[PDB]
Amino acid sequence: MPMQMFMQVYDEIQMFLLEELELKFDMDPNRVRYLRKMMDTTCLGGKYNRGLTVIDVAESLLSLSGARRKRVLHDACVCGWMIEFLQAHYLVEDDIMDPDVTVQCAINDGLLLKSWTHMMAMHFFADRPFLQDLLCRFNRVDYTTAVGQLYDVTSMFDFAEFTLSNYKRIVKYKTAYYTYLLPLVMGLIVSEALPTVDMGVTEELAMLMGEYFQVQDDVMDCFTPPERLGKVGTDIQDAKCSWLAVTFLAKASSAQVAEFKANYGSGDSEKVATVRRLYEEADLQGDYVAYEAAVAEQVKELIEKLRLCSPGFAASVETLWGKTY
Amino acid sequence: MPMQMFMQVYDEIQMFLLEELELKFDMDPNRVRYLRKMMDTTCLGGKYNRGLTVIDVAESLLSLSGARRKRVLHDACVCGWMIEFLQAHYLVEDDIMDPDVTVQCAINDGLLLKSWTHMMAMHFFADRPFLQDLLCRFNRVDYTTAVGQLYDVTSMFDFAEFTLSNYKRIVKYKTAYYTYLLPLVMGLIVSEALPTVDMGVTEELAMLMGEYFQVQDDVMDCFTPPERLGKVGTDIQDAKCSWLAVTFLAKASSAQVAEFKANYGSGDSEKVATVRRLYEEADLQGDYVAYEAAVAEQVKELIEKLRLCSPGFAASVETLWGKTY
Ligand SMILES: Nc1cc(Nc2cccc(Cl)c2)ncn1
Ligand SMILES: Nc1cc(Nc2cccc(Cl)c2)ncn1
Repeated sequence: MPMQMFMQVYDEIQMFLLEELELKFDMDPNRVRYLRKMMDTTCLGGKYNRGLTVIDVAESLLSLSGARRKRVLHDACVCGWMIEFLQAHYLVEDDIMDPDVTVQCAINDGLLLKSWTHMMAMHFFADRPFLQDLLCRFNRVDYTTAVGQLYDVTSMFDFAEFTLSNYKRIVKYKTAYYTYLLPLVMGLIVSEALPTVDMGVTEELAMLMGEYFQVQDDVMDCFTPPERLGKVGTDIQDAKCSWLAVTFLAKASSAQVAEFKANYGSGDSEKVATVRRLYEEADLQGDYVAYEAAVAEQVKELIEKLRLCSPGFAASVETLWGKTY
Repeated sequence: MPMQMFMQVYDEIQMFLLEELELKFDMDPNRVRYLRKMMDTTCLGGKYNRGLTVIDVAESLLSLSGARRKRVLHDACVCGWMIEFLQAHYLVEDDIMDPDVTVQCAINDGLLLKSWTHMMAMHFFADRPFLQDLLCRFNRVDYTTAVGQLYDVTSMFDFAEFTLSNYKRIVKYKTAYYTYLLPLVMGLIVSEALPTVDMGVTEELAMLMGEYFQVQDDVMDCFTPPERLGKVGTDIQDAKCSWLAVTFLAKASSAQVAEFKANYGSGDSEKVATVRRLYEEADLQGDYVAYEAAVAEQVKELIEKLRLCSPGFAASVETLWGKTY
């Protein structure tokens, strides 16, 4: 039922976008079908984690507060596809980083996906009192993610910024705002229960869960084999400010830091294996267990503070926290 | 006075954006000063044609309709920098088309410039009744420009689309909406005289002036020498659907079209000179004079229809039409 409606609203959104291009933007069928295929390729196929969270939050707030039900659930599905389209926009921008027409189309497709989030919001929410507030928080978080990518890209240029606090700054703006806080807030807005929740506890929860997932994501990028990860680990070669790097630099000797700096950020197969050897020989994945258990304990506590004033909202956050844990 | 205030509001806008990053987004001084230099490099230096049009329209409507004056003129300057920032966003996206960090920063800088148009609008216009309508028309035109770039990039893939009507479709969405119609509309919105103008005549004027400038721009891209153009002409090598190409294909023989198709879209110095030879030997720049005179006559007529209901607005359009003519 949740996924079956989420895909049904996708058909309704796509039909509006493509018909608007044909009827209002004077687009020929060849380019309409091309944009249909590009939309299905970049937006469909994933796990829809962010989009389904919006639907999960809106369900808990209408059942725990009738034509109002159909309106809120449909609005949540549109907001869910706004984030899914925004993630597709981010994925296209990543493909560009790594008279050529296929690059011109990739750049143009990234801008179209970003614009489609505005068009589907201006259309389905034209008669909603929260349209202006929804677009403001949406674009502010998109601005936050771009600022977060600047911290992540320039984390090794200006090892001075390889600290745990700066790691939290990167995860906060690069991941935590649009992956965890944005879907929760969009669920509160379509349910019109935005002023009925403690946003401080909610924001603090999103940062903790965002940081928890990133530490697990950094370890998998290093030790999980390529076939079991769905990609090829590249944080070592890219000299990324990962949780493993900042935790190593804090508990290593001068030679181990010297050997780390002489091997980190290189593409040689044996210099990367030397980095992994330094990670293994420091019992870092022992610190990984305790660090994650400490964060998970902080997640359980903040959910209870949020339930005293918003019970049904915390139930949907326990579901979101389960999909990460 | 017009430029002196336009640059003064730039300082006010930049100070808000950079302080917000320092105070709210936890940005260090090194990256704040970096974004200051990137902002000044991509946004300043140009002619500010689009931005100054917003100020030109707002002046004519308040004088021809007092703390209301300072509010409208300041709002027009902010809207002017919204388009100037949007143009800087488009210019950065063009540089990308033609672990490398300088490409990561370019892509990120393009997204930041686009987001800064939203942030400066959400801040200075937070208490304005037109904020939601301003953002909607702004993003819809940005979506229009991206659709226009798809028509221009794919104009030679699917010479079937090398027609005069399709040329008008490209110029309409790629150039005419955000270069001529957008600054005029933003001047009407900050002056709150949006429902007091014939938008059909206004839209038709922007398309005619946008198409007029593009034909002149296409000829200069071909015949104006590189030092007198500010760039290097590349429409022939890129196989662009220029006004010269579509006008040539309509009045050429079978061999001349065959020789055109065998030389167009190539980078050879002599194949491009063969294309220019075919353009010269067809008296195309004779058709250029008559075509531009016909468009200019249509511009003079539509201005008079618009003055019968909006006199002061037409005076600012005669000034904008003078900067193209
Ligand atoms: N001078 C320019 C540049 C430009 N760039 C642009 C705009 C929207 C989307 C994409 Cl992919 C590129 N569009 C029109 N005129
Ligand atoms: N998986 C991703 C991708 C991603 N891309 C992105 C977002 C904003 C700006 C820029 Cl330049 C790139 N950001 C976070 N997570």
